[PDB]
Amino acid sequence: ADWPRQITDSRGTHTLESQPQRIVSTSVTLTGSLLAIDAPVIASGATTPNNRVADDQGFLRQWSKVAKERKLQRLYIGEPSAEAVAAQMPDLILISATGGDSALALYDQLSTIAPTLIINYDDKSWQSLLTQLGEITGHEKQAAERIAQFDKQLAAAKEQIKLPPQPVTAIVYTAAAHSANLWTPESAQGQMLEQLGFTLAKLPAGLNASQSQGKRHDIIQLGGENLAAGLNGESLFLFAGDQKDADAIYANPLLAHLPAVQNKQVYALGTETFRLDYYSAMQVLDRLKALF
Repeated sequence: ADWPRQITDSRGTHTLESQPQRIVSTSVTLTGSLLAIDAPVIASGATTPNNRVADDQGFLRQWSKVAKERKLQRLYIGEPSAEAVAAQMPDLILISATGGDSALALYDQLSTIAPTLIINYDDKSWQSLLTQLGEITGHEKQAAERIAQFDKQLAAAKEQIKLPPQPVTAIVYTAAAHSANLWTPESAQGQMLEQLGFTLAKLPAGLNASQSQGKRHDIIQLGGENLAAGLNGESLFLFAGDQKDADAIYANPLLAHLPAVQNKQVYALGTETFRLDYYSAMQVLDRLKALF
């Protein structure tokens, strides 16, 4: 049997009583890395899930886990519920540092249900994040194998394509859902792109509080008409939205006068590429390889 192990966390000092059989999280990146390192999660963050319900997508440990409770599908930030969590009788629960869903108001509710763990949202790319998962016993060697092959693929891929001289950035702006997020070098998405062969810029620290007048060091979320003169617009990447979405977005009269659009310096990360994780990279890499 396996005994308790000290696991590093965002808090300051967290430990594990025993290898948790059930894991609950809302991180898209974590959900992927979990599958890659063989360790599916009962609940994950996403949008209108359907691929998971699909046939044995390769993981047969999801049919039982989900069927064990209430075939609970993937969740999505903005669906807090103590009763719903309890019904899933989970063992390990991950809570985001900050967001729409309060952590303190759930910490007690979650702690009682099961060991409550505090982890920042998007604070470790598939690189460090994957290594953290490997920390598990009998997972290092296997991890190195997967990482080695993955690293090799990226290596050659990096020496196969080269982006023209100039800084690039990635941001998501959608009115439909009425929300937008700006990526950065610190963000997992920025780090991943950097690995592929892209340069990520750091938004100004002055406009940071241009919109969000609180605390969001983890990520920079803006929207004020201060982004026009903020982001140079040398190469803006978009999430689930191909040249089609960008073709329409160019409607924004205020942001229409964006030089990037005029020079058509806008690109997309793919449509179904809504979810961002270790797997998303492979999909993203394929898009880049086909993009050029």
